[PDB]
Amino acid sequence: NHHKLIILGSGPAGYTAAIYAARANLKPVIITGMQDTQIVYDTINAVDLQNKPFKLVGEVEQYTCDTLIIATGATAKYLGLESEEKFMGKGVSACATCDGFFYKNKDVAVVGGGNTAVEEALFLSNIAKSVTLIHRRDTLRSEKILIDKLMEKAQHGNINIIWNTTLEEVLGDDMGVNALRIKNIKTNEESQMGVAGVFIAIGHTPNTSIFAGQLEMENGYIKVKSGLAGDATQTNIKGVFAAGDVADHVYKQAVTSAGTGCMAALDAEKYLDNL
Amino acid sequence: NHHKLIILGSGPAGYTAAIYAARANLKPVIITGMQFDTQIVYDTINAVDLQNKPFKLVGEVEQYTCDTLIIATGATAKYLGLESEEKFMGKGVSACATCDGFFYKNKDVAVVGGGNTAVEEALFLSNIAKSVTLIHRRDTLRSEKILIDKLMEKAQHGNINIIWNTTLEEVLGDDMGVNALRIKNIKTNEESQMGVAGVFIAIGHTPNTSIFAGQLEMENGYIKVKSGLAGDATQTNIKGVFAAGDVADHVYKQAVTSAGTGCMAALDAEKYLDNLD
Amino acid sequence: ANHHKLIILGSGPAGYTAAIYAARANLKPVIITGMQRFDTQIVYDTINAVDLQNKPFKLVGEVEQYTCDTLIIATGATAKYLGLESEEKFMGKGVSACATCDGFFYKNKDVAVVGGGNTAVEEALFLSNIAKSVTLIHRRDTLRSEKILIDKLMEKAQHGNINIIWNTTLEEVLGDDMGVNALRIKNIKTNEESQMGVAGVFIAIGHTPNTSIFAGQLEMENGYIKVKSGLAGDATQTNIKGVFAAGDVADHVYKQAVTSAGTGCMAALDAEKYLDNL
Amino acid sequence: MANHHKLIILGSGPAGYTAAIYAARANLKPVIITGDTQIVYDTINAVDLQNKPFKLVGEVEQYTCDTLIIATGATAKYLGLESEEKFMGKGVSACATCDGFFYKNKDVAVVGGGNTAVEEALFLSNIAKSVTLIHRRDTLRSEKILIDKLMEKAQHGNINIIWNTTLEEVLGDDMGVNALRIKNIKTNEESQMGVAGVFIAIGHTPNTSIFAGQLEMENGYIKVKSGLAGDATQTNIKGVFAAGDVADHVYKQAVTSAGTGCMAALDAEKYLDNLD
Ligand SMILES: [Cl-]
Ligand SMILES: [Cl-]
Ligand SMILES: [Cl-]
Ligand SMILES: [Cl-]
Ligand SMILES: [Cl-]
Ligand SMILES: [Cl-]
Repeated sequence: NHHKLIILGSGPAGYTAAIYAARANLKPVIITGMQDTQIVYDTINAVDLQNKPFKLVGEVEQYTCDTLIIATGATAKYLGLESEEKFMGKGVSACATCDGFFYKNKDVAVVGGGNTAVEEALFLSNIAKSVTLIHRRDTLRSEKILIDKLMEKAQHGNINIIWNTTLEEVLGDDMGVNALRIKNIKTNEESQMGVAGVFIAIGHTPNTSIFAGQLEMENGYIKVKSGLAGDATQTNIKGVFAAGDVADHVYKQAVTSAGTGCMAALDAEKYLDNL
Repeated sequence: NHHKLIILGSGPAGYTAAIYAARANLKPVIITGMQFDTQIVYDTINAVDLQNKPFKLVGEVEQYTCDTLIIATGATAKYLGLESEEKFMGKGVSACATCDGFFYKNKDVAVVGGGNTAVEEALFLSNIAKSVTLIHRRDTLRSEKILIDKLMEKAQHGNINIIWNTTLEEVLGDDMGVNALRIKNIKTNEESQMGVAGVFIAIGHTPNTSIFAGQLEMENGYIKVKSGLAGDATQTNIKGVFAAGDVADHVYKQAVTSAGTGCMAALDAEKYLDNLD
Repeated sequence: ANHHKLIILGSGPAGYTAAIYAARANLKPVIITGMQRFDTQIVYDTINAVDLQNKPFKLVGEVEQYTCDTLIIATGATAKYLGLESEEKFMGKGVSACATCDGFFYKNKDVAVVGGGNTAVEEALFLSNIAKSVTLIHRRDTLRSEKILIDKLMEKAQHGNINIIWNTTLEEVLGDDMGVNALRIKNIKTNEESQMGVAGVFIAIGHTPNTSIFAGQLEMENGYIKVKSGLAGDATQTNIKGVFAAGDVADHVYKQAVTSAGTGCMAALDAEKYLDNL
Repeated sequence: MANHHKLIILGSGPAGYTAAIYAARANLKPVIITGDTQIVYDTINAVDLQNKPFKLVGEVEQYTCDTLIIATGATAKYLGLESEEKFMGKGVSACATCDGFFYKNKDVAVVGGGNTAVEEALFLSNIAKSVTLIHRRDTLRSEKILIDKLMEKAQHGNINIIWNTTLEEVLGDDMGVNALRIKNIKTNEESQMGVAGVFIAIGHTPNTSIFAGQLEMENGYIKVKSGLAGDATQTNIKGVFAAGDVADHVYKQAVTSAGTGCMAALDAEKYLDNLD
């Protein structure tokens, strides 16, 4: 179906872009990966931005639009273990805010040491019985205020931190994951702990492979005009805008993504007015 | 007293910059002219010296020093203090068409600007004035399409005239009031003179940045920032001095966009502080 | 000394329009603004205290003191993001006035919004997509916002994560070094107090009137200076004869440049009549 | 069908025009009936506001609406002399900006002492050979800036001011007015001066006779709620609002009328939002 404006993503950028687009009565459509404003649950696997209108190819439906706001965020990197692929959506996940509610009063683990890992551990503490953060280094690379919150819960709450350790194998059966094999990288001593689910939070790349060859990109990030003269979210293709983490490899905060999401909606409004 | 980070302002940008700075345990100080912690100082900075380290800020009686400065003084509509106004106030020069526009019934007036405010004032004055001449420095108008269409309809079939790529150089008049304007085409540099009974300045919210004149690179009162995709997007021409919110944004001007750059400024400042000693 | 027949406080459409009309009546008005024949004088100063109990009225500036026979208050209204109660101790750690600034830090947490205007409703709606639950707290029995937004709010209150507590005010924000964890509220009609658990509170009152210096001397309601209004003249007069108020300081409904200009004009004409009969 | 509208505004002075702007900004597609904005030139001679929708009767067409903004202003007041009615549109007028151009290089008079009289005398000075302002009091009840303009022209221009005097009779013949009989109210001495035309500018009464019996009124002015709680322009009938000089007998400035016109549009918007 055809729409004046389609927004890809539902993080702070996508959501803020929809609010502003809706306030301008553009009747935006948000297409978000399965897991006024109209919300469509679909996953775009291909796009054609060389002609007007722009074409988006979903699982079964095809969409067309006059303007496109890309706010797909980032997607988790995986360790690459066979037991990781093998237990996907069955004890292995890379999105605590997606699947974390299924582990109420259960023991879970988080693998990583950046902001994503710390934020996921903190988010899972309010749901899980216990949260075990596993990281290969001796220190964490996150904001100080979040580290202090984490350490407070590690000393007096339901969080355990295992330093200088890597995930060797995810163990489980037909019903799902039930254990993890870990190894201390400094001592090479292996252990085995019981876990109902593990959350991989080790690194994030922008979700932009489908735009390869059509949009100017650098290290996977969609290039935007930026600047102080307006049209700051516009890509090399007029009418195609990018906001949030897909076009920001420095700040990566919900508030900065919300800001560019707003900008994208206003940029799109101006493009539609002059069509 | 000396501080690692001082934030000037009290809007979404200043507030968001303080939150992030506080989360990084920088103990930020917010100096506002209103009258993991944050300190709030109620004072008005009337002068600054950003040429040496540390930066100096001059308040009403007390002086402050800092290693980094986040300018987020915002923008506010001015109704008083426009050029040539004091001599011609309510007698030819105004910034409020809905205030004294009614005194120009069957008279020729001008409106200076190209945003929503300028277009709306020109449209409002058309129902009163004999003719309305909209004067703008750019080639296009930065307003909603519905308002542009209304304006163009009156320009084609009404009493509205549009002079593009032009700026107001001087307001000419005498004891009884304004009677002419000196204008200049910014592309050709050719100056002209048109007869007008009154002029209406419609630029909207202007940035609060007069104290930084001569030290920070500015354009139309807005503090220039690096912007871009390689970090330090809120940095001014002086390293360690950052600007966020409406003082450095003349396009979007939303609370959420100001909050975004405020956050960016705090993170840019954090990086500058980490690499100092 | 620094005496004037008419002094106007403010720099918005009301103050400006009041000056024009006062000047046209040759009252030689003085506009005192806190920024930085038939004439108007502009003084750049900030009034921090006033004494309106005697004639002439006294205004205290940074260094100069002024006296006047009539006073037109047109100080407007501005959004405050800083200086809310209990904020200084809990800033960016439980107390805020900008949901779009730090709302994202309350994902899957219980939060509250204080207010009943467009700002409060919009912040509650914005926070619903982030927070576990949003509790809107308002002192009145009805909401003073656009109907389309009220319907959105009520839809989420009936089928979503929004709860509404009417006829209630925030008495105290409770918490510790790590942040806010509770709120003390009071029902203004029954005076019964309660205590609810909250991870963060968002104060959403909008543009508030700049009138704290007139507390105790001028009749006010929710910070707005009460004016006589009506159809019999002296519509901008406060409880003190010779003291008038115009613009957003005395209007919590329309808040347009043209409506403020109208009352600013009215204030100048009301002041002119007061001066003629002195 | 097509004769029905969500909002109809009666009048085109500052109140009516400001109400239309705001109504249009709220996408109400307002219609202005004056005697995305639509302008209709018609005169309403009867209204029925007792039922929904409200009915308005024009010269030939009938209109219906969900909300009504009355901003009909005021119309010139006349002394009530027989010779005044008798020379209407033939030497007697109450609108200098209407008929003043027909007295180029002729002697004219203006009767009154308020802003209207002063402004008409000043307007007529640029056209007429001479302008004689006649007023019953010793001083003028107008803005000081306008009085100074008038007095400057009275001392160095073509304006003459006759104080403490009233118009007793308008004298003329088949071709029109040619003289006026005036009397000094303090001395009772009468005089006779030659004039080609006289302009009555003594006051303005509200244009509201068609609303008699349906809307609460006082001395012809439509009563409005006023106040500080909103709906300040609402009459005794919900959905019917009044703005400008029709509901203001004190201030009467273009800017005050513009203000209430804005208020009326916002009040009407709220009434329409809650209709369903
Ligand atoms: Cl000047
Ligand atoms: Cl510009
Ligand atoms: Cl410049
Ligand atoms: Cl002020
Ligand atoms: Cl002083
Ligand atoms: Cl005639």
